[PDB]
Amino acid sequence: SGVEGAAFQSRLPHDRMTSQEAACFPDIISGPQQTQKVFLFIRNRTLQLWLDNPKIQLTFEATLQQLEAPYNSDTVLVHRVHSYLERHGLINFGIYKRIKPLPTKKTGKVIIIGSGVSGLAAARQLQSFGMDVTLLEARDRVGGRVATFRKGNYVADLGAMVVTGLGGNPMAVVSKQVNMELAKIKQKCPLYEANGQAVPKEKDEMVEQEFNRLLEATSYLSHQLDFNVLNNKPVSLGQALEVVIQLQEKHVKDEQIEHWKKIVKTQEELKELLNKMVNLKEKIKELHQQYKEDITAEFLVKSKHRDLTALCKEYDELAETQGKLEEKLQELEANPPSDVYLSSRDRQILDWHFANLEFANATPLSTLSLKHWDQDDDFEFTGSHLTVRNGYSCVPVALAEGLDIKLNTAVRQVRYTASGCEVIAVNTRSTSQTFIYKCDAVLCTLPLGVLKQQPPAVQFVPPLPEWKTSAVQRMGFGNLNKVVLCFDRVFWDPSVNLFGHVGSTTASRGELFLFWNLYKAPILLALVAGEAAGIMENISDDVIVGRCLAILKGIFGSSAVPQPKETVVSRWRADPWARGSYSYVAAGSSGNDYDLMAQPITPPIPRLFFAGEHTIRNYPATVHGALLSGLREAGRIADQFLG
Ligand SMILES: Cc1cc2c(cc1C)N(C(=O)CCc1ccccc1)c1c([nH]c(=O)[nH]c1=O)N2C[C@H](O)[C@H](O)[C@H](O)COP(=O)(O)OP(=O)(O)OC[C@H]1O[C@@H](n2cnc3c(N)ncnc32)[C@H](O)[C@@H]1O
Repeated sequence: SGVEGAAFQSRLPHDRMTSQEAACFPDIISGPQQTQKVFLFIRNRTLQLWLDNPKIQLTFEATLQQLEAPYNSDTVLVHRVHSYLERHGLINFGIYKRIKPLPTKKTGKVIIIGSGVSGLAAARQLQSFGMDVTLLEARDRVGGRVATFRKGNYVADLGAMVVTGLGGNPMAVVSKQVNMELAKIKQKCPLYEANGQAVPKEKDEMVEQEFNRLLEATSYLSHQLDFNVLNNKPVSLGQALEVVIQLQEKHVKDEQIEHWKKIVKTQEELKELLNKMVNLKEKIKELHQQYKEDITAEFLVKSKHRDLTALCKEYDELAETQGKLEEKLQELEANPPSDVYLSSRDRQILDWHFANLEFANATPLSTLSLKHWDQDDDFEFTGSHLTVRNGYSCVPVALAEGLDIKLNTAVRQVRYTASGCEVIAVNTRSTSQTFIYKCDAVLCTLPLGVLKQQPPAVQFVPPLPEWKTSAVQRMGFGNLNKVVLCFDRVFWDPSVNLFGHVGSTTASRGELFLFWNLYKAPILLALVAGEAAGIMENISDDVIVGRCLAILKGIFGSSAVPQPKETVVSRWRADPWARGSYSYVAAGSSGNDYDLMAQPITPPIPRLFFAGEHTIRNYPATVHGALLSGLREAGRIADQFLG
């Protein structure tokens, strides 16, 4: 399944047209189904050609010469399919050699705000489509939230660092195009408690199994018993979790109660049984006395005998039904149900898994929408997640080649009228001087964190619509930070990619909870997640580094941990050009706000467009999602301005 593999790798069903294709090829969708079969094959075959060699441009001509008969005969259809794929960035995207050099005459002028992956991806597209495009970047570097520290042989990422599984991922293509070195993340992640001692394989697996059950339970509560609203306020994932933990504690307590009752019932039956046995002894003594007096005794002894014995066929008979209790009893007081749901240490290890989830969503669990936090799960790529061994910055740096990028240029105002656009920016090195860039269309790739900023960092004239600003306000924008520790010696386990540090309280579970071993040089990355991420931004590098060394010394022993030669600490929330790490579906929002974010603002025809990780519903908060959003908008614009 080569052509089949291609559809897959492009995130398309290999045997049916998508709604997009139906819209663009209405004559094929509503027409002979035999012609649809041909369409799909032409489409899957062109994707294959491009994906097999993403380093070179795939022209309309070269596609025609490589299709086999009878397909290479339908010149018009092939062209219609090739243009559609190219326009929408499914082929000829990223960085590749042009065999058809760009035309000197550039049609339409577009200003892209932001030189991060979404902006660079869109930039290159628009440029290859023959448009005039300039990017205005506030930082003194490209990449935005993809940031790599490089000094000597030290390489460490302060922004994105993980690639999520190649099958279906457009980064698979970019990876080959920029020669980026990827390494699969080894699953083994040892956990150490606050005292520095490892958590036993047993408990590790047990708590992780509870973590999974607890989550599955919230999913059931949400998508089945529709428990998504309480007191008119939407329910958060954190909220649902604590409720499910409570029910578990209640159940444990209930089985504890029932058991104690079995003990007490058995204990009463015994006490009562002992008491009548004592009375039967007192009844037997009444006989092993009296019994012995006269001459009729040959009948009086027989009598007192078959009498005194019958009271033993009674007594030791009770000692029997007595042994069946002491047995039942000792068996119960030896097999008690669980005393608690989670011990105090167990709850700490569980909190580690929760911090892990707060890392992934870049936000405290109490802020996540119980119903839509994992709204995009259905679009995951297949395969192992990888790590970028040579620094993820190699991507935006390569995507920047040949583009007109203006660094240290912070946009402060965006005016869009029914007949053109003006973007006002200021040099960040001399806020004295401003710049005024005229253009036909503005592509805003500003982070949702900047768009939420109050007072506003950039102004919109006219102001953006209420349906757009309301969406910006509902959506969540998280935070996540890393501490890069650069040493001259490796004192950790070189075979382990990651290891965890379990925190002492629920509140600080996200403080330096996960360490990463990813690079050539002796470097360790420590994560700060959930509630701890924003707070820690207020502590200086030195103090924060200190706390890392302490954790580290508690695990490998002091004297094993030397002082770092170099350290880098991110503070994404404080970063004016970001205002956080990435979006998350907040409670009260949903995947529809990601769609609304993508909507262009048009006063008589579309003028203001949007891209960036917060504008792609099926791939939010990711580097690839940022890439696709870029390709998406370059398409939407070329359609408006070039047709
Ligand atoms: C900050 C951050 C972000 C991410 C991560 C860690 C951290 C600490 N990574 C993760 O830890 C994992 C995430 C993850 C998520 C999902 C699955 C698996 C993992 C991570 C991860 N994503 C991913 O796929 N794998 C990852 O490994 N993210 C998120 C991505 O970094 C992010 O979604 C993506 O880079 C966003 O790109 P955009 O183009 O949408 O935004 P940005 O790069 O910020 O571009 C905006 C530009 O605008 C510029 N700018 C601003 N204000 C102005 C102005 N006024 N004028 C002119 N220019 C301006 C600003 O400086 C930027 O250059």
